[PDB]
Amino acid sequence: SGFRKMAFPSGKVEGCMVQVTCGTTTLNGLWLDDVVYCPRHVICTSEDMLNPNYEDLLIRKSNHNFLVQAGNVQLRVIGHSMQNCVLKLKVDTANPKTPKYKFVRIQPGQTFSVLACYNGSPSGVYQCAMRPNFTIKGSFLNGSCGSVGFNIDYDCVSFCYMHHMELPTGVHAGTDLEGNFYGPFVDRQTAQAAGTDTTITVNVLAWLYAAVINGDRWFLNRFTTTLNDFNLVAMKYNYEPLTQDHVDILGPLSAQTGIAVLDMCASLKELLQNGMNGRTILGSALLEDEFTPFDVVRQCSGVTF
Amino acid sequence: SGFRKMAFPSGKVEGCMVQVTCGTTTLNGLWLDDVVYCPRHVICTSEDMLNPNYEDLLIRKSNHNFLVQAGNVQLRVIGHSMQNCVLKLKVDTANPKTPKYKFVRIQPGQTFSVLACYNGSPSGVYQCAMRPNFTIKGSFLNGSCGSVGFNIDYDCVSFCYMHHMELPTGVHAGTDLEGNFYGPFVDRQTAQAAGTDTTITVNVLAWLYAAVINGDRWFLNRFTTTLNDFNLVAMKYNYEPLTQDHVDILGPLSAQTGIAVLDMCASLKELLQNGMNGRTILGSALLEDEFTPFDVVRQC
Ligand SMILES: CN1CC[C@@H](C(=O)Nc2cncc3ccccc23)c2cc(Cl)ccc21
Ligand SMILES: [Cl-]
Repeated sequence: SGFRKMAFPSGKVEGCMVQVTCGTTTLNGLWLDDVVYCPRHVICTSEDMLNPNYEDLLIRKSNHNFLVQAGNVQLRVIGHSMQNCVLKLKVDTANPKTPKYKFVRIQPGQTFSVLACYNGSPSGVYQCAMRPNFTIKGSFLNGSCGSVGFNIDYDCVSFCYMHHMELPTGVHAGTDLEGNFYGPFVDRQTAQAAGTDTTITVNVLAWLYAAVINGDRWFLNRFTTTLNDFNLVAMKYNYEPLTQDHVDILGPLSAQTGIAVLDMCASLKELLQNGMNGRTILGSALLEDEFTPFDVVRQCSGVTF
Repeated sequence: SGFRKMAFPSGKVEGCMVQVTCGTTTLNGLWLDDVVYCPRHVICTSEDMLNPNYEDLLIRKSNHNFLVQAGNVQLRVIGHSMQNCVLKLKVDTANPKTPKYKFVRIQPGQTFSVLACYNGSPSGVYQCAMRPNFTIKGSFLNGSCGSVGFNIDYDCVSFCYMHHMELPTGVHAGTDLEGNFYGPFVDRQTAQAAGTDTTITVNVLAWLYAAVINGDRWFLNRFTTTLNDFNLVAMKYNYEPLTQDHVDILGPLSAQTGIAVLDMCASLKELLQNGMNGRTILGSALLEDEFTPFDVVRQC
């Protein structure tokens, strides 16, 4: 029993974290095989970050300008190239701790674990979701740029995020491992604002199934709804539309608990129009939207890595 | 900026997780140097779960009765001893991934990361607090016994918990790494109930200071209170008494935010009386009590 946020074990990723220093800027890099990946803004100064020409700044750099440190060992950079907003530093040594890995771009609503680092040293691990507005509600201080988000699939690490910046509202923005930003963001000091966020509906439904599996049933009701009537209500409360794919994905949880997806939707609809009435679900007074249907199944069944 | 419930990186602990099998029971063990630690109830049969005599069951066991598996490699048990509720299996190979470590017993209110394992394989990492009633609100299934709780404060792993059992209310009970249970619990299937839980007051105050550091000030008020008047109110809401030690511990946060501890205590009294009124603090509609003052300073 019990339901907790829970991140993937971070060991496979910790063996990849290195410190990347260029001039006065020090941030984190991901060392996989003979390449170190990090945000390209490491090559920037204060004048540069206002309006940067990364191709021009990078062409003026030499390999010895990048100081890469793996533990107490300095790696030597033998090449440098840029792919979108990520900088690739070729090193002479392949990381002996390189796990089986893949670079994957995730969709809003999908979850991943963040290994927060400072000076190439992992300090914490937390689970979060790619918000529908493409920000993440992370926890990051200065020097955490280059910290990565990942998932584990069997013995394979899927790297899906690298931290680049913090928006004025305290939310975070970053890229996949190919340097492509999640969201309408750019890697420079300029006026940027995250769009109005929405609730990840399929994730709330998955978390309601997790609550039923844990014995919390007070919110269940006799009612069912059409997908169209539910979505008309969902749109109204700033909730993401629920697609037929989401309904299909909730299938195993629906089969396990005996509560059809549209029946759980009718519980969610009443919960939105009426509230919790001083009650809690899994110790929470708010509907949790950072557990996907796969996360709920994995945790309420014990899949290991 | 931002505030998250955050576990320590689990890598140093993952390299220590092994599978321990005795008869039909299979659970997790912690392999440090040439010793594998695990709950002593791994030696228990169906007949010996209500009133097991562990000294008697252990004396009937031999080293070849314990099957230890580290990855796909079977370790050879060359000795067995019991320390309180923990079983120590001496092995013929020292763990090459053994980190710098210590065994520490924690106090209620203290937080730690849990590496949940099944069959010696880590499946997830999460954050816990030792509840005032000495239980933990974990997320554990059958097979998770021997999963450990730890803190990694600079380089060294402090092992503070080993999972042993689930109580009828879905909460969890376990021991430190010397086999001493946290709480009035025994490793028997006898009728056991956790005491009524209470909110860890000092941790709620630390989390209110974290919210002020992050710019959330709506709950602040112009009131202060005496420690005694605060404790009289807080206890009516099943909150733990706040001692002078707790007030002293909140000192750096008080100095950083400019809000005296007794002033923040008055904001806490107001919150308990009014509720949140549809507002949230750090994205939460409830008062969070699983961030200690040390956690808040570290994360901020
Ligand atoms: C009654 N019983 C069963 C096996 C084991 C037990 O509770 N272990 C389990 C661990 N973590 C979550 C669980 C979730 C569902 C079931 C078991 C769980 C145990 C251990 C002791 Cl020391 C005494 C009794 C006892
Ligand atoms: Cl949690």
